[PDB]
Amino acid sequence: NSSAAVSRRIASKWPRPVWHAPWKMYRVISGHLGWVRCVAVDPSNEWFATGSADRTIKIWDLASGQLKLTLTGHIEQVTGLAVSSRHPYMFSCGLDKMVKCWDLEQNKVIRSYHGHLSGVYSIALHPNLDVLMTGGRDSVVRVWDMRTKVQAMVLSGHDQTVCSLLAQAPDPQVISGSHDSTIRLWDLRKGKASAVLTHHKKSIRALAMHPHEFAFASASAENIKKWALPDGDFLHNMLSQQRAIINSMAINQDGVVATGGDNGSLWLWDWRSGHCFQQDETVVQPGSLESEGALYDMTFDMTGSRLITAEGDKTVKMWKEVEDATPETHPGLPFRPPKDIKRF
RNA sequence: GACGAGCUGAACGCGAAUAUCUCUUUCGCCUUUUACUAAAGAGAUCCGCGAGUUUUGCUCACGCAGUCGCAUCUUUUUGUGGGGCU
Repeated sequence: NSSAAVSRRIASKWPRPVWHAPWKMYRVISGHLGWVRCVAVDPSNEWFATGSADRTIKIWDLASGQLKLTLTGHIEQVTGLAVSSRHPYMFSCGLDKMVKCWDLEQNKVIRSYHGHLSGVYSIALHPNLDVLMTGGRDSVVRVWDMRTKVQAMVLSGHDQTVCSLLAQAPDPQVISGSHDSTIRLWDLRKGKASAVLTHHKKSIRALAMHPHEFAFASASAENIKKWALPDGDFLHNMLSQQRAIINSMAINQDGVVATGGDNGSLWLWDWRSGHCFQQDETVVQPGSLESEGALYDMTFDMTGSRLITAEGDKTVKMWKEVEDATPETHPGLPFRPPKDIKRF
């Protein structure tokens, strides 16, 4: 219609925020010797893996936070981690240009996916095919046969580092976000972008799918946008700006969107209304700089009740819902609908 | 109530012969990398191999044919007969 017309529609009909209980940080785990950069939860929900700048992958007990195992095989930072839901496999990528399949029955690297020309930044397992997708500084999403280690496909078109990656079973089966400020939705059968989304002004460092809805969120240093699938229809911006580079985004089944800032902020938003009900800043562990405070990864556990964050003060932090909270004792940041008339 | 030697196909399967490679680690050579050592594992490959009908190539061969739609003395096929009562 217009920006004015749509702004009046928006003042009338914006979905109100669903009340979400606040989250509190209940656990710091020290022990990585570099920035914790990636997290991944195992589908059983009993351990998580964190990769680091100290080049290791640590396996942690999800309920005690206990170091179960350290895995060394990367030469540089571990930048991405993906635990398979269908295979007893963990996948890691790293700044060493290397993608590794870890056999979790051996605790050993059994396959290596060779071919990234620069450091690898993002990883994604196809949820239904035995295929993995990695993006890196060579601006390219490399699509790998899990079994034969073969590079089945190269998704070309981005211009800078592919920083975020999504994989789903419906079309578009790969979503990438890049430092070139675009999101490509890919047709995995054709090897071609099915859509290029140019609404972001900064680089898209975080993508997240909605667990249940056909929609994803992308996050920049400037906005978190929400997009409808298959075609990547812009739904909306979050109703506030985390004034931070967002490194990580996780979405819950309750629709809690967690976004984690390069400055160590953690904002919790209502998916579906776009409204942030919580805003936190990290505390950095003793010794750290407060410059060294970013929030590089976050995942929810499989139930959605825990959020594990991988931080630049080299900690894993764990957050649980203060779910003994009720919309009366704990509403959080309160909502004013987007009443403005603005230009879009 | 009944008949193969040799080749390529079979699609399924590893008597006693065993070499190479890859990966993840440790160990030893030790300036580095190859090229190596010897331990732990996890994976491949090579060179070969057995049976089923597929026949190609016999240079062998066939049909009143080997087989068809237990044979009289006490224990078995040489029965103990005949009558008649409720």
